[PDB]
Amino acid sequence: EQRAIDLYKQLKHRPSDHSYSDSTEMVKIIVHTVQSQDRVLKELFGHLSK
Amino acid sequence: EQRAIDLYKQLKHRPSDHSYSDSTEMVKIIVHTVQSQDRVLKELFGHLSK
Ligand SMILES: O=S(=O)(O)O[C@@H]1[C@@H](O)[C@H](OS(=O)(=O)O)[C@@H](CO[C@H]2O[C@H](CO[C@H]3O[C@H](CO)[C@@H](O)[C@H](OS(=O)(=O)O)[C@H]3OS(=O)(=O)O)[C@@H](O)[C@H](O)[C@H]2O)O[C@@H]1O
Ligand SMILES: O=S(=O)(O)O[C@@H]1[C@@H](O)[C@H](OS(=O)(=O)O)[C@@H](CO[C@H]2O[C@H](CO[C@H]3O[C@H](CO)[C@@H](O)[C@H](OS(=O)(=O)O)[C@H]3OS(=O)(=O)O)[C@@H](O)[C@H](O)[C@H]2O)O[C@@H]1O
Repeated sequence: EQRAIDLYKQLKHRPSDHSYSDSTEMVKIIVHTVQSQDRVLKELFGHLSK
Repeated sequence: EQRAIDLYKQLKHRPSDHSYSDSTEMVKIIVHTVQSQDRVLKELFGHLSK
């Protein structure tokens, strides 16, 4: 979470804007959160089944 | 050549734009290429005359 925040932070506070073209970096935080989600997600249900 | 490329590269990929005012740096690569050109240019013709 904090990661994504840092990116959105470096999106406005970055040396000016209205021209910055990029987005590949965000992909990082994006993919990771997904993997982590589904992992502990169904995992939580497991420790709940008991 | 690679030099100039690096400058044009730091012209778009640089931290945003739509205001960045500068051009003195490019002068560098510009002048150098000219000198080198005319030097080996007529130089090539010399090694060709033979
Ligand atoms: O430096 S780059 O940006 O070019 O590449 C990054 C890597 O350097 C970085 O590895 S490291 O330097 O942190 O050691 C990784 C990891 O970043 C964080 O996010 C991953 C997310 O990984 C999830 O998805 C991958 C898919 O291949 C799985 O292999 C992970 O499983 S495992 O390896 O953790 O067992 C999976 O993790 S998850 O199940 O918890 O979601 C985290 O795993 C890392 O711990 C984080 O540091 O990011 C770029 O690739
Ligand atoms: O010494 S500092 O770091 O403080 O400042 C450097 C300057 O001294 C340097 O100027 S200079 O010493 O090279 O003349 C500049 C520019 O260097 C870059 O270009 C040279 C190649 O020089 C070419 O352009 C100069 C321009 O005056 C010509 O005089 C050269 O022709 S000649 O005098 O050799 O006959 C010309 O050489 S060339 O025909 O072979 O192209 C490169 O060697 C450097 O690597 C470049 O940085 O850089 C600092 O400001």
